[PDB]
Amino acid sequence: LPNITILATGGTIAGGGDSATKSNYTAGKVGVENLVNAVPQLKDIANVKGEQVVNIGSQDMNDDVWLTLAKKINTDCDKTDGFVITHGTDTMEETAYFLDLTVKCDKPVVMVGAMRPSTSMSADGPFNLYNAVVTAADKASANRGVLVVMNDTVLDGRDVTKTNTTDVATFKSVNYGPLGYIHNGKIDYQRTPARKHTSDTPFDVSKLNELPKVGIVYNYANASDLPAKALVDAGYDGIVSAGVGNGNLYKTVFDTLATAAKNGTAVVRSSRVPTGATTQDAEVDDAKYGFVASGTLNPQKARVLLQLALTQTKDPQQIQQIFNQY
Amino acid sequence: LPNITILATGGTIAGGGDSATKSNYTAGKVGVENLVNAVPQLKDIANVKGEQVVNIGSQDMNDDVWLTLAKKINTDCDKTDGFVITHGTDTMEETAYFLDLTVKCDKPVVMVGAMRPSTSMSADGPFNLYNAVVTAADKASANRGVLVVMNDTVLDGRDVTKTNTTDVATFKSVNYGPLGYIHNGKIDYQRTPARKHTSDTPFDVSKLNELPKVGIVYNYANASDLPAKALVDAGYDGIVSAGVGNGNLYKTVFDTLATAAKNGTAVVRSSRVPTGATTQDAEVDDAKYGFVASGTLNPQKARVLLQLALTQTKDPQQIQQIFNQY
Amino acid sequence: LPNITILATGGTIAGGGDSATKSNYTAGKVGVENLVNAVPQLKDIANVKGEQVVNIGSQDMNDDVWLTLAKKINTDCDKTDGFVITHGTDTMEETAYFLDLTVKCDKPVVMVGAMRPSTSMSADGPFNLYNAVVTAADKASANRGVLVVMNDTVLDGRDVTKTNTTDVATFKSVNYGPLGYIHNGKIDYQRTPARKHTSDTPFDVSKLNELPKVGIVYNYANASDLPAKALVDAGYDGIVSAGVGNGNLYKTVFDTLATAAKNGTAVVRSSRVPTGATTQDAEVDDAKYGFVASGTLNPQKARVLLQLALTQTKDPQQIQQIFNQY
Amino acid sequence: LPNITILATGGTIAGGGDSATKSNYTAGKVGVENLVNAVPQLKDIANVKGEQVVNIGSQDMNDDVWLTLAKKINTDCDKTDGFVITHGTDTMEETAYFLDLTVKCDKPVVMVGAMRPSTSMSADGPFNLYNAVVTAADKASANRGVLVVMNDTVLDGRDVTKTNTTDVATFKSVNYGPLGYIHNGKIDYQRTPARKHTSDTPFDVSKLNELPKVGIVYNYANASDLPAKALVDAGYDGIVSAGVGNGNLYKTVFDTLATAAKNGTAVVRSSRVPTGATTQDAEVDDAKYGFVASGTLNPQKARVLLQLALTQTKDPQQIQQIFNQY
Ligand SMILES: N[C@@H](CC(=O)O)C(=O)O
Ligand SMILES: N[C@@H](CC(=O)O)C(=O)O
Ligand SMILES: N[C@@H](CC(=O)O)C(=O)O
Ligand SMILES: N[C@@H](CC(=O)O)C(=O)O
Repeated sequence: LPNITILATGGTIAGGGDSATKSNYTAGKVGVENLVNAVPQLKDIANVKGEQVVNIGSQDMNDDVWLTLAKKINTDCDKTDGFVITHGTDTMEETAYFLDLTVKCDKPVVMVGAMRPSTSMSADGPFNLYNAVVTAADKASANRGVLVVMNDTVLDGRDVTKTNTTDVATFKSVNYGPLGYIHNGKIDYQRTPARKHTSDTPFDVSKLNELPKVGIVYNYANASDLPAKALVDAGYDGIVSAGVGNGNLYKTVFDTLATAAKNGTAVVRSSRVPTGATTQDAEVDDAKYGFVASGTLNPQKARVLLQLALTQTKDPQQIQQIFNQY
Repeated sequence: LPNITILATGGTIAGGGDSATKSNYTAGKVGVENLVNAVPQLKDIANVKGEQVVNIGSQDMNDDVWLTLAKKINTDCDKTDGFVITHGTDTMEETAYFLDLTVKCDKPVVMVGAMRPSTSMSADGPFNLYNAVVTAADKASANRGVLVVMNDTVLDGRDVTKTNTTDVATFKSVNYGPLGYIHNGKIDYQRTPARKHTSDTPFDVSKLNELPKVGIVYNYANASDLPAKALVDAGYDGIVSAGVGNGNLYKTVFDTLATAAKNGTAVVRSSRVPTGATTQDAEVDDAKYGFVASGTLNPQKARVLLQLALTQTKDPQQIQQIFNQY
Repeated sequence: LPNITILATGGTIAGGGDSATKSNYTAGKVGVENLVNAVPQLKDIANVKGEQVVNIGSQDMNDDVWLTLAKKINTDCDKTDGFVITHGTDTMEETAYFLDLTVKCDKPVVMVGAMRPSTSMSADGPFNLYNAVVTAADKASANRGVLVVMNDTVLDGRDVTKTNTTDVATFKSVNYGPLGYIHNGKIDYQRTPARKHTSDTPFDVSKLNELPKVGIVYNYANASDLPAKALVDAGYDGIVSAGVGNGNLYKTVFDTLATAAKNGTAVVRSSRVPTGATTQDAEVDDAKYGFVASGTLNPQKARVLLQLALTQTKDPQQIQQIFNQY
Repeated sequence: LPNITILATGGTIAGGGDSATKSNYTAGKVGVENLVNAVPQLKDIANVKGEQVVNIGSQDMNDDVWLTLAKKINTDCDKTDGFVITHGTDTMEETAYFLDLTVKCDKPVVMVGAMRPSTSMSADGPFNLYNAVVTAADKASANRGVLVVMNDTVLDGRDVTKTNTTDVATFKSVNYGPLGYIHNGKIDYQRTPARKHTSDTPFDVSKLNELPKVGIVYNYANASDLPAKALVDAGYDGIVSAGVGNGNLYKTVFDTLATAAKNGTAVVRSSRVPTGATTQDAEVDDAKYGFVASGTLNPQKARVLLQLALTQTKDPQQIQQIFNQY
């Protein structure tokens, strides 16, 4: 049977809450061995090893956990046939993309979480973790980058995003769609990501103890320049704009960032809008102000790639090329 | 024929850009008479009156325009059989909700914009404005609150949100769905909003020259408390959290706002997640910290209702009741 | 606590496999009392009683079970505070709509099923049933017609359809959306159906032992007229076209359905297309030929209405009327 | 500039009404040269030439046009840099897939249609055709099989289907998603189909004047076995079940299709359900009875594959093989 490492970093997948019929619970309170023995059917398909990395709620997720994650995956590559990370759903789309860029293992890394806590009636997490292990054990799952397996679906880490607050089917690759579906412990893969991933990137976090500070401002009607101004005062290496429509800013947030761009801050335009590209050659001359268009990458996902781009260069056009490649 | 007032505040619906096959253009550069005479078929269904309110891009939209808007609609109620506001698509979901709460006209107010500029090949705006006028002229459209009519669909202002950056079909009511569809200049309405709207609210902007400052922070991995802290320094009456999953915050953004709640700032939890409620009785004890759960209202939409709630009260539980009613 | 009767018909909610990990199962081999006792949390929210009506896979559902279900609900109406129907998912949309039109009872009738068998890991049916009892218990569910509760979502019988073959979230209201969502045993209803339903209809099945024969024919490239033909020859009372696009016919089906319609068969043009209305005033002169446009009714839903419409009149214009009203 | 041939078949792209405001029209009454000349921006991006193949409404599309189209494309393959097929929207999914399997040509074949007639206000077809010439001109479109370009979106012939009766955005890839999006004449391709296509298939239509007869039968509550029966009796070569749920049959259709399948008719179980696979290993012993599971192929797509599969073998296991591969 395939040697699958489970890496455990928390999430509702490992959270409980008194009544099976109450929505009240705590993230990251259950250990990796409980999870594993809660799904005895893993024994039949994998030689699972549990390792607890942290035990937090992914709302609390951070760079440290990311760096600890890439490292341990990269370091433990050749002692196992695939990895599975149990993770909170709230920021799984970020970690998954982070790992997607920083992991150099060709072998299946798969993230998985659960929208209902383990004490819930009809809890999602057992079958989630089952199918995630299945995915991790499929030969075909190799060389497709970091995966999220949720609700019977294999999603790529680049596009996977959380579309609903509570639905078990919340995870969806909302622009290019999923890679394959899971029936009966078998996957028919029909799609594979075309953007460069895992081993095909230059990113290398091996020797890194922290990441270039990057923050996110939201644009709305009458948007305040105060969030933006704050981040530059504090010397942020990067601001990602959560812009309106095709990545537009408010007048004040525009000027602040237009300045910031001329004074060394990288600025990437993305969109609060849930699907679709932030394009160049629309209403904002990106070359003129030195901005970068985030493409299909929503804000938080743009934040991930900004940080890792920043650890190569500070130049608007080198970054844009990285948004067009990765 | 029905006396329909068009109110013009800008948008791509009134923007152009050299080549019909280039995506480069300027918002708010075309006047209301050009728009009207660009769609001669309005003459057959309405007695249209054009009035230019401003001529901006809705990325630049603000409170002044909102207040000018409600007022003129409320004031001109009884000189016309319905209104239509031409608006940029970027923040139409906000204005539409604003108007939804502040307008006291039972008569059809309908917003409309276009995702392709008027010089574009196969431009959306003609037919958009046609069908919006149709909507404004339908008796059935009365008493359903402020409407967005886009891509052959009548959407309520509360739920209407912009789901795509570029698609002409971007506007969708992503939790409770549309109210009716438009075929052949006729609408079959099947749905009407159940939340209190227009005349059934207490909001009254008649005598108001400004609105309680409210801002939006975004939560992500390793979120900075700097945006939040900034807004409280400056004495904001309200912060809306763009939280992860079911409205969760990062540890730092949590504490800052937990403080802010104890020191007079209203704090409303919403979600960056595009569909679904921010619920109470989930992972965050709202009563304990004095927070308010934004419900199906995304951040920007929560911002609208926070501002207008703030002009009644500063108390967490009176506000929550307004999020549950409106 | 309310009194809630469960009319169990079968399906996968009541199906079984030899495995929680394999997908191979048999529908409706489990009694009603088993379903009730595997969800003892029902006790906190209602006084439940389960009666077995049939125990079939809903792929085999037929006119007799519907006549049984309906009158049984109308008859036993004031012995209970609410009804929950366990039912297979395959034809549930069809039953829901049928009870939607035939149920003269003024109490919540809620349909529920499962996509995973009860033996299956993370089986959806314990919590489905719970949520369906909640919906059927909530006083606010009255006056919304026959209802379907799947994946934390309350759906109207008219729009509800199965959008996916395997996914737990298959059931959606693809045109007008859901009536309400369910969190922590509570429903935030924001919507009600506008087409008249339940007691508002003239359809009285209480003396019928038998429904007009209505069959359905698929259109597609190079369509055979053999099925149309074979239904006319058995003197079916009505035929529904699952047409292409907006109710369009393949030329030999058009000939057969047109002749048949002059000779007294009713024929409805519906569409194989999964969302959107089959409208009038496109490419087919419905009035010329005696055809009825289905509207948003898909073929099998439109068969439900058409059957019930044939019990009132055999007149094309009058069936249009019903098709515009119910 | 590339050389792009346009094989025009008709549809609404080439349809006309008496009005830009009314919805009443006739499909395919406009010549190819008209289409080309109403979009003179084609000049900047290609050397276009339009040949008229037929001028039908695609609701009337049939096996002969497909045989014509296919060989004409294979024959005229190296006279051009690319092909664009104008075509009605109703059966376009069916043609696309057919050319997907039959086109041995190694150049972009792109299908395009319109949902609004050319006379209509904000008609979608000028820009559709433009975008289809872009797609057919882009060198990056090679090696992705026969393609469909609608609403700024490049879709693979296999997954693409018409999800809505009237909306300009009807065409989606409902299972695996789009191949690429189109902005400002440019395509960000992030995906390619994995099922083998075009030259990768053993289907050679180049000497066929005639395709195996394959019909389609709908399942629904109380289904008539009359259509199945009537197709067996005309010695159809194959039958597709538009089943309920995951390929399920109504009992009398099951009997008829099972007997027919032992007697040499091939029968595929597809599904009326608009998304998701008709899988094996659920409720039907496909192997026992000689049935083939369609997978993600919907009935009409599955008829395309089944027809072409009948030209290779009459053997159930071997048609499964094709159904797992193409
Ligand atoms: N707050 C949780 C949500 C979940 O896991 O369901 C998290 O850690 O993301
Ligand atoms: N930036 C534009 C976008 C549009 O109208 O299409 C606006 O004013 O919202
Ligand atoms: N064949 C089953 C499917 C299910 O219930 O999940 C039925 O319709 O009974
Ligand atoms: N009946 C038309 C529909 C369209 O093209 O929009 C066709 O399929 O030809």
